[PDB]
Amino acid sequence: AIIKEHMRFKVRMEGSVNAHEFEIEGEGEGRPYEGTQTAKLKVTKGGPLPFAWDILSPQFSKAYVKHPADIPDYLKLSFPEGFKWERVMNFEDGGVVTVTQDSSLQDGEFIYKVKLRGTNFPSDGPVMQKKTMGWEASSERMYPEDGALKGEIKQRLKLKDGGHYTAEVKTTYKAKKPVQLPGAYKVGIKLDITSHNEDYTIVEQYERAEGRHS
Repeated sequence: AIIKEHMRFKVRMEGSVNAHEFEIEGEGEGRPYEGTQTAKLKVTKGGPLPFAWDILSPQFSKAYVKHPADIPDYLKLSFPEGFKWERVMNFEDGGVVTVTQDSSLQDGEFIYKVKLRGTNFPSDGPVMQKKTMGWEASSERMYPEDGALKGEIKQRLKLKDGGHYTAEVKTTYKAKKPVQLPGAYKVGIKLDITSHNEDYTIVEQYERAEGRHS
């Protein structure tokens, strides 16, 4: 009842990647029970970014995951208070992205606050050279542990000139109040940049996500 079949969100990210500082603000919408959403993001400080948007895109929304009714939808249940998440992405060439996020339901919309630090991306690698071309579909393996929900992904980025570039990703998602944790399951996810201006200072993205038994 709290979360409707259509919901909007607002997001702000403060970040740095290889010490380049920036800020992004955006607005999103979607169908939380159907697992679909879009957002429009704007670089408000530090633009144009001297690195691939694709490392930022997975940081812009776990209320919008379709769940069968027999898999507790822990992150939906956490509202209106919401939940926090912390993520590390370890890329194959030594690049690292660490992310901290707070999610809540305020004034009838989800509110997302994100802090991101990317480090040790090779200056001539595909991230800093903007040679990426979007994420392949992911399977995030979920399981509860120590009163939180953990997810693991072998996440694969397509490169413009061919081939993939991979990160090992671990995330912990923790509700701000004790609500029912699920058992082990998997979430199939596909994220796409659907529109962008030439320098990626304005970007729209779409994501579909659906949980299923292992």
